[PDB]
Amino acid sequence: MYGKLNKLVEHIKELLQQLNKNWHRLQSNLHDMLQQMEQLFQEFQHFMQGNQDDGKLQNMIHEMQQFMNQLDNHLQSLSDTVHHFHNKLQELMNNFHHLVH
Amino acid sequence: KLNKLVEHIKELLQQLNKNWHRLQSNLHDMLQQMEQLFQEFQHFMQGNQDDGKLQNMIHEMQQFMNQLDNHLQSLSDTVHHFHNKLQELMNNFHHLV
Repeated sequence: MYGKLNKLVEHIKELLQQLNKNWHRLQSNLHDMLQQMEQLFQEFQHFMQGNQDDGKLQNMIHEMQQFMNQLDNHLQSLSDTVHHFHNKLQELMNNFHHLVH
Repeated sequence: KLNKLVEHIKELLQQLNKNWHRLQSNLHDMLQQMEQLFQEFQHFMQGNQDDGKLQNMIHEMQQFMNQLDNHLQSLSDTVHHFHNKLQELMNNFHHLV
């Protein structure tokens, strides 16, 4: 009865600690990577006026596109998951509120 | 150094792929356990309406949920900021070609 409810509470609290560790890692990596991508943009913008470089630059930019598109999809899916969880939490807060009466 | 800078980005993005998958898992798992915990409270509240012990645990979960909601909101706002910066970079990179 009380013991087993306490146990799911502990598991949920464990999951939050892992969520936060992963979130701290994701934010750090995203933060560092957008800075590096911003610097690479300036580098490309510079070399694209000089030597052009045929494909060596045109394909190298294309590669970065594909990685950016990849990340575009991951952030969209992360947004969509968090928004769903937010919605379900507000449903849960309402449901829990009304349990008592 | 263009190759060094590019390869270093491919490094980050690999780690970034990995922390995205784990965070998705954590969010899925957490939402599922919270739903299952609600269904547990709902079941045990039908037997004993007035139980003070069970209501105290509900009240603690309400405090937990309110803190989680404010936290999820901060995740949303930060992810939106990153995604806007990313979409500015994509736009920028687009007009190189």
